[PDB]
Amino acid sequence: GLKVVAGLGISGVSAVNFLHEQGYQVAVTDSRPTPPGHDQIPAGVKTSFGQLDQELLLQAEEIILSPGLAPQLPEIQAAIAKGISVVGDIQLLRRATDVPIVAITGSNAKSTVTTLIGLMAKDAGKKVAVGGNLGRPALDLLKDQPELLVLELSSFQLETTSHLNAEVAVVLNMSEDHLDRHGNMLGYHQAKHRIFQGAKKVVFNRDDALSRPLVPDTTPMQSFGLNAPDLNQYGVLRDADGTLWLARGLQRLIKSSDLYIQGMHNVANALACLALGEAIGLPMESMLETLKQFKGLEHRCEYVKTVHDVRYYNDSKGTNVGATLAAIDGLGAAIEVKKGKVALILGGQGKGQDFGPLRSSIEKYAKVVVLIGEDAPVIEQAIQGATKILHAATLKEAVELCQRETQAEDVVLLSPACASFDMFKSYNDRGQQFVACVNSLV
Ligand SMILES: Nc1ncnc2c1ncn2[C@@H]1O[C@H](COP(=O)(O)OP(=O)(O)O)[C@@H](O)[C@H]1O
Ligand SMILES: [Ca+2]
Ligand SMILES: [Cl-]
Ligand SMILES: [Mg+2]
Repeated sequence: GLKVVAGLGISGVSAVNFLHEQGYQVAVTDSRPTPPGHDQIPAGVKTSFGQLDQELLLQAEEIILSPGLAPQLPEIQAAIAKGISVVGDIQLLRRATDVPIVAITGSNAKSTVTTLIGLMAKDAGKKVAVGGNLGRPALDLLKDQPELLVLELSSFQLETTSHLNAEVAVVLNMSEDHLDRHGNMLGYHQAKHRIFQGAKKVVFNRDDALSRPLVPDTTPMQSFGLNAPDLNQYGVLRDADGTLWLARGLQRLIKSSDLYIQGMHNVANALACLALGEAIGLPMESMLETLKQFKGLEHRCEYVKTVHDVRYYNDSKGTNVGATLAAIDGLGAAIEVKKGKVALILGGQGKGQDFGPLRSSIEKYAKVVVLIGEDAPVIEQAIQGATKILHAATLKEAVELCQRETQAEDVVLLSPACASFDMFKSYNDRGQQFVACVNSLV
């Protein structure tokens, strides 16, 4: 019947155009007055902008809900109570193609892992299409007739997805995020674990209790973790002298020091990609060549510059406590033998997070924390006593204070554990500004 797209934006434009091409009657509604993508819709599509049209939504045979709109909205609740199907664009993609899907979610590392396994598949000779994130709408991936899809899927997208029937699926990790929408970790975990509906194979993280799914006994499962792996699992092996290798069972695969991506969380990301690749048949020799060359993504605990024998790291995309914990632990362990310590810049919009999990790593590895942003007082209350705490009113002042506090073999880390919008346009803006500050140090 009538398909009603609820919420425009990039994915909403993708859904309207896809449904129109396939010969459906499509209407669209959005609360914003003139929504992004107004100029990108075909004329003749009925549009009800300015108000989320409750009457139009109740006229629908099916509603295609933007991931930016909660199913809990009262207008959407009224439709669900009438029995109207509410799905997202990922559901449209699933119906449109039979090709194998590699499905990836998790609180952190989704884009890093999605990019890497996509590169592993491409380098191995697969006609792969990679997307699902903002700006890579999943329906547009059908255009080039790929033989394989690699989808980065958010908890919001998974909430409205059923019977994904992935060739292989993974929840990489979970930590506190997106509770403004999901309410609590219960709702959040349930949303992500929809990625396993009909999954043909499962990869899971041995070291994260919220990764392993409940699936039928016939469903093959393979795990990764940061310990010596069991037979046919992924993990780490240490030589007698301590040298760390990525490994599968008893076989050593590649030294972690031979990767460009650093820190045990990136070792785990690489191992997850090897397991995803094994599930779709990629040869190990090819996967390791891809892995050796992979540089990691911008603003993901990224090396910027060395100034006076102190290395500076941009982790502006560390927008939650779990990401920042990984950054502190990774740099702290890396410099421990040379007796270096971390000077950490923390703060911004804290989103009501529990900052307690940072205390032990700050106490172990940090010589100073410089607090910025609107939730600096709440964060200070949580980390008081763990190490020396300073305040700065601007990012530039924070970088200068960290420079003053550090000596050769220390590192300076911007890993805010917070959203950026109280002082910046985006985490990208915050990271670019950090790089500019570092480049202006003398
Ligand atoms: N396995 C991991 N566990 C925790 N934090 C991680 C992990 N991998 C990367 N991070 C950090 O998480 C943040 C987001 O990384 P990213 O790959 O962009 O994730 P996503 O696409 O899920 O947002 C960055 O601060 C990055 O350094
Ligand atoms: Ca992402
Ligand atoms: Cl942000
Ligand atoms: Mg997220």
